Amino acid sequence: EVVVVAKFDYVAQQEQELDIKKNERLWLLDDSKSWWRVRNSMNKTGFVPSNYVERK
Repeated sequence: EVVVVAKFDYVAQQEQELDIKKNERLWLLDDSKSWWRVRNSMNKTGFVPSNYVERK
């Protein structure tokens, strides 16, 4: 499993996106396009932009 941390807040605009807060711990499901699929601490999933998260 790969953990990434949110660099910035992101507000979901589409049902398949995920709301994230800066410094939130996330798990990376798919990094093969510019929408990255992530999972949060409560096992909700969705897409966030690649530039919003990084491996610490």
